[PDB]
Amino acid sequence: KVFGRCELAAAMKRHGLDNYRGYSLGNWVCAAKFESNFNTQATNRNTDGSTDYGILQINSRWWCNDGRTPGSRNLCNIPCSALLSSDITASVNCAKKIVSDGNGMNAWVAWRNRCKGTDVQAWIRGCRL
Ligand SMILES: CC(=O)N[C@@H]1[C@@H](O)[C@H](O[C@@H]2O[C@H](CO)[C@@H](O[C@@H]3O[C@H](CO)[C@@H](O)[C@H](O)[C@H]3NC(C)=O)[C@H](O)[C@H]2NC(C)=O)[C@@H](CO)O[C@H]1O
Ligand SMILES: [Cl-]
Ligand SMILES: [Cl-]
Ligand code: NA
Repeated sequence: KVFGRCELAAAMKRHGLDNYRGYSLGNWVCAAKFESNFNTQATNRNTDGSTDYGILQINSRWWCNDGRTPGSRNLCNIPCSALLSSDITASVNCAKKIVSDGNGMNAWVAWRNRCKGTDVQAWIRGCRL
């Protein structure tokens, strides 16, 4: 599924991400836009042989199991394919664990390079929340 901007904002808010660990909803929408263009089916391969999955591009070296990343961890205890569903619950629940792991949202490279320090509130402008 390819989400609309306000549709995704409302879904993330319903799942408890607004101000989770101090990160306003606009941060999460901005990260999703530049990680996946709001597409739950997005995948991308990393140089080390791991793969990033879903709307928040969660990496298989650490967070999920895809059966082809030798010597990787599965810290969210889920198949990576679960992160590609039209239902974002699995991606959101894993993201909560990632952002609590010490480095905050700096775990998302596109957030650090394209959202951090910008007016992220503009990503939820006009939405009924
Ligand atoms: C969205 C996504 O998948 N992002 C990936 C990043 O998570 C990943 O960065 C590495 O993440 C691990 C796990 O969070 C980091 O290890 C943690 O580091 C903190 C302090 O730095 C420490 O307190 C934790 O105990 C430790 N956890 C474990 C299990 O060891 C690791 O430092 C991150 N590395 C870097 C360079 O940021 C990166 C790199 O694999 O990929 C993203 O796609
Ligand atoms: Cl915001
Ligand atoms: Cl933080
Ligand atoms: Na893994």
